[PDB]
Amino acid sequence: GSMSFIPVAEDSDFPIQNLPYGVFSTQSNPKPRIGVAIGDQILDLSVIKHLFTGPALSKHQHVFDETTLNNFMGLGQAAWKEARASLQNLLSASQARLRDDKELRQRAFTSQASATMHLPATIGDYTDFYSSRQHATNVGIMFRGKENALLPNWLHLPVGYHGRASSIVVSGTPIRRPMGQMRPDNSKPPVYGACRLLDMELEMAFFVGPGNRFGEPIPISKAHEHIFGMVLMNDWSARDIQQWEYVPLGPFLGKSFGTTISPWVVPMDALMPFVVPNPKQDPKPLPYLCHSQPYTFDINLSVSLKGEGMSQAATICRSNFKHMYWTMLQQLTHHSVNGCNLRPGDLLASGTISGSDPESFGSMLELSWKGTKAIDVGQGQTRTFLLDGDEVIITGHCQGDGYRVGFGQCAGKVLPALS
Amino acid sequence: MSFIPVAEDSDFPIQNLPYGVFSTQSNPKPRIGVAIGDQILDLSVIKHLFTGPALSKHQHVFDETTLNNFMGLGQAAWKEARASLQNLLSASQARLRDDKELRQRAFTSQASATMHLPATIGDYTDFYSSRQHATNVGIMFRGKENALLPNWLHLPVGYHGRASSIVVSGTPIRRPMGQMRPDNSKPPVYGACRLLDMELEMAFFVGPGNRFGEPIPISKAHEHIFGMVLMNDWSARDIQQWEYVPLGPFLGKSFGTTISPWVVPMDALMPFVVPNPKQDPKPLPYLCHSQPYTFDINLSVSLKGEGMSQAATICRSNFKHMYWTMLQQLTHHSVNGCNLRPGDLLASGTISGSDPESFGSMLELSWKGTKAIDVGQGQTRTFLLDGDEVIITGHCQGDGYRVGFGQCAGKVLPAL
Ligand SMILES: CP(=O)(O)CC(=O)CC(=O)O
Ligand SMILES: CP(=O)(O)CC(=O)CC(=O)O
Ligand SMILES: [Ca+2]
Ligand SMILES: [Ca+2]
Ligand SMILES: [Mg+2]
Ligand SMILES: [Mg+2]
Ligand code: NI
Repeated sequence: GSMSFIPVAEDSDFPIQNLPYGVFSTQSNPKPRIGVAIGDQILDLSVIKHLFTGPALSKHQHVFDETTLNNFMGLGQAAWKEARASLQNLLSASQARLRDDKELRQRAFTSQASATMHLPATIGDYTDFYSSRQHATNVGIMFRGKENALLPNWLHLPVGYHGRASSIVVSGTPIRRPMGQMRPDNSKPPVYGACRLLDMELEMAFFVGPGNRFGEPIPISKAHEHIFGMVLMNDWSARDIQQWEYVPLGPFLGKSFGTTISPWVVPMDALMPFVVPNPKQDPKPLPYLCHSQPYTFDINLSVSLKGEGMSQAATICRSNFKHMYWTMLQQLTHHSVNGCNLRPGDLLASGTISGSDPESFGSMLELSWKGTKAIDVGQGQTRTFLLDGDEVIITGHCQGDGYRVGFGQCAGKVLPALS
Repeated sequence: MSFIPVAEDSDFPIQNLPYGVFSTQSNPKPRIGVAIGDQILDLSVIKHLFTGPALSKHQHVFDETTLNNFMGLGQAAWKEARASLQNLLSASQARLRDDKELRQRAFTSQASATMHLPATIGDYTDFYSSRQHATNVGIMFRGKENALLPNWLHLPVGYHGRASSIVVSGTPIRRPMGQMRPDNSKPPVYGACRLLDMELEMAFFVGPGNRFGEPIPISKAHEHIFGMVLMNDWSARDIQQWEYVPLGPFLGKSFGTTISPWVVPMDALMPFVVPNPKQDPKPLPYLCHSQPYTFDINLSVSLKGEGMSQAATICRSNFKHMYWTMLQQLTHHSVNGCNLRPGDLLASGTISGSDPESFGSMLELSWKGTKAIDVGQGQTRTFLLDGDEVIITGHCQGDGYRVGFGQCAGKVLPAL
């Protein structure tokens, strides 16, 4: 292992092997600013930005003074690697520079318990993919039947859609049950009212680093240069609103009332120790989507649900990011193949993550099988879809020897509709 | 009228006064201007002339590089700005006319200015609200019996678009590469798209947001409509067709979407308002409004190929060919608590009337590449060729004046 001078519990999400980036403020100082999580502390990068003296960062220390991570994300991998090496040195148990500087160390650290986290970046565009084969198969079985499950394009390209950026909110933001239009009765006109089928969707998402120029694709051999790091995501959805609206132009108001992300962006370099070979694709993708670089990650994901009267949250999903059929390299490559310009801070989400076991299905649409099965949420309590007052928390971790790379929380509680 | 000379057929009389973001050779910083005649009035230079109650403590919005903060101030501020501008340009408040020093810094030629996007667009949405356009697509894709899908007459169908690839008029558009499936018995192929199209639309910018979780009631929707631009939603129909079921248009649209730079304020367009089209069935109460909010705006699309000496007009249409209003679109977009933000762009959908001369895309004008479009000088089109230039224009015709929209132009570059 590796150790910091900051005390780190063995099961901490935030050992020296992680070092995720986030935006926080405190009761002492309301300015949103950039920090790195270590143990139960935050290292304020605006305070220590003069210690980044290397070639990539010496002229660009102002990126650590910003209220968002966009400019640091836009600097690209030489800057990311330099920052990470600098932070691994400065936080090391055996390095005196920061460790023994009592006054600097005093103003550079703050407790995570005292901090308010904010969205880590200003997200210009958010895209949601559909890349978990079991998830898409489950939706197809439910909607179309066993024989017609996957549509003809699914095995040939990473299907995805443009999402709503404005309603991406940081963990802990309450989510109001949406009103909208639904058609519960096919023999009657649609109605207006509160959603009746409110759902969570277990996803992960990555932030884009340097963009590409308008009109210039990113070749798949270079896609890994544009992926900064990852967060957990809950794509909340209103299944009745979605079902009525989505043919033919896609999910819209069924998704755009709220999408939650966790605040700590785990850099790809922290996740590389947990990379595994990519799943075999058959049919083989077209050459522009073909890559040998391993880019599938062993990340254990868990979803809990706690009703408003419960004292214990129930774990309703245990899944893993390694199941996904299309990689992040393929998603990024496909997103830019037409010349579309990805920009720093854009967010590309995986799709709902389901494995083959029903215990690993990533939505309550799947876990309840379209409301036909009860989900056990603890002694004599069941769900099909979300109730008012329910809190959903997504967590994730990679497990090393004596350490984990964890993601903190992606939480939200459902508020009653305005009706 | 104004002390600035305005030619009779100008797009930009004192009745228009659209807002834009421009820069010059002398000053490369993007800044806010208003078009008048063939000049631009620089609002950063004259920001101290906005002395009324809504703007006197908020003059800094005119020093920004984008219109977002002025859009975000809301309608009292917009109305005061317009009245201030009209009084300055008529010389009823004569500071600008007679202060020669200020006047020489305040006005620059449109010809010498470079236009930029008018706002930083946080989210772009494209609707599907022209009935004849949706009907035509339905006929072509599904047959005449199943032209409209069951939801179309009940809600303003739309999808989230790509904000990053919205570009200002004049930007070259590269023909996109991507996946296509020309033969359904064989695997898809990768290559240059073959069915490159233009889509005639208009779009409006959002004013003040709504808070996350708080719908905008239809009664208040008119408070959030800042102003309008022309749009060409370029598309790759063969890429679109293969990708879009079931999650919607994606790479078929996102390689490029062009808007005109001059944002015509809604108060300029109010003289041209007409009754709303009768909706049957009547929409749910959350979508109902009595206020007229349908506009008589004449739209024209020209195409000019390589070698061709003059552009051919391939479409003449009107924004009154819309079934759902902008009020309904804005209200529907926020009914679920989605938070619209200042500078968001909500586009109408492709505009088609009943006359085939008014169909707003080459998918429709060529009827899925089965009919050749006459573009003059012996030449025909189904879809766009490399080197083709498409220019959209629009105007309202008043008595003795016109409110024009400028241009929404782009030329097709060969695939890379
Ligand atoms: C069909 P769906 O609701 O899963 C569409 C998506 O939102 C994509 C996904 O999460 O997998
Ligand atoms: C079917 P389509 O390509 O017209 C979908 C849209 O893009 C909406 C529209 O322009 O009307
Ligand atoms: Ca989703
Ligand atoms: Ca369109
Ligand atoms: Mg959502
Ligand atoms: Mg487009
Ligand atoms: Ni070791």
